[PDB]
Amino acid sequence: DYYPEFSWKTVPVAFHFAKRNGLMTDKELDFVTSHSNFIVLEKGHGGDIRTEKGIDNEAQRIKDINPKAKVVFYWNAFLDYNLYDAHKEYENHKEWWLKKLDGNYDYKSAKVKRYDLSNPAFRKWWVSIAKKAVVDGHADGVFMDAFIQVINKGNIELWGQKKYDAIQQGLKDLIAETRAAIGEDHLIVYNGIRSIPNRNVGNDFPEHTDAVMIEHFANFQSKSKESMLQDILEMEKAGKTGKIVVFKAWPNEHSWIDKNFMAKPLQEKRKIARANITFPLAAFLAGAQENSYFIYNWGYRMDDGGLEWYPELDKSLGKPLNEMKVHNWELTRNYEHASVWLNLATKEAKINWK
Repeated sequence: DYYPEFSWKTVPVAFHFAKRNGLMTDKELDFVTSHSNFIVLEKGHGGDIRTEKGIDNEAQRIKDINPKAKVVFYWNAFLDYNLYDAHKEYENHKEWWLKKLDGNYDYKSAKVKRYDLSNPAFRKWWVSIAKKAVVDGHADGVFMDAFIQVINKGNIELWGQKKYDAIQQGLKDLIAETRAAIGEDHLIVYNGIRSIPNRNVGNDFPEHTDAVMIEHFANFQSKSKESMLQDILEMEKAGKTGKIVVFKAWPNEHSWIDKNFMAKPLQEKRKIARANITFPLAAFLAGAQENSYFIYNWGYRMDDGGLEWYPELDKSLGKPLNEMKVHNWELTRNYEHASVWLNLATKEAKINWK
């Protein structure tokens, strides 16, 4: 089967995390495989064996428990992280490194270079890494991250228009070349839906991709009611084209960068998360389509609330009965066993479980 087995029986959920200190325990695998068929493993998963072996070994372990699970290999399309065996290879190929207008190498940060996507020799190497993980490995697909950072028009000042345009085209080529490499049986997830006032990014790379991520629902620069509505409409729109949608939600704008939140004891972080799931969950359910997935936590480490559970995610949901309705800032949706209502302007919400 191509897509992960989807069901409306309960709220469809996915996982997106990395266990940075090692591979998952039998118990952690039981929890994850018992709750979802769709797992994206992040950079750094598996500990000091580095990401390729970490994700490959975890893919085996996941599908040993649940042969229907789809395990996706994270591979940033723009940033060179020292978390992969591949990093050592990239360091050995200065000839590819992205240079800025001023002749200096383009760094996002001191330890994270940015790729020159307009260099086909680099792209061939980049694809080979994803190809090895997916075709000659246990991953079922690749998660291509950082599209939003590639298209950022601030890059024009650093690269010039000509190089910027070539890099935007190089991104599309990277996707096409990735699809040609992994074939038609494997998945490509990409991170691109981002609703920011006057700078919205939608499902703008649909041709060769299967899943689109909504990373910042009701958080970061996407907190306005305009951006929240756009995010929900983009999930509905993308799901209607047949895409998988990953709806990444957050507990009342708290995250791993919110140190006031991260400083609280776990029992308190868990009381906050439990108390604030209704609004993002109702938003998800308002526009959710087939193959839409809900992720609710405060980070991308496994321990960032990734393995927390909530009673709302055990309740019977059933198939949608109508399309999402929009009455100004109020959104509603009906399911066989649930009626959804929320107000984007007041951030209040109500799920009536039947």
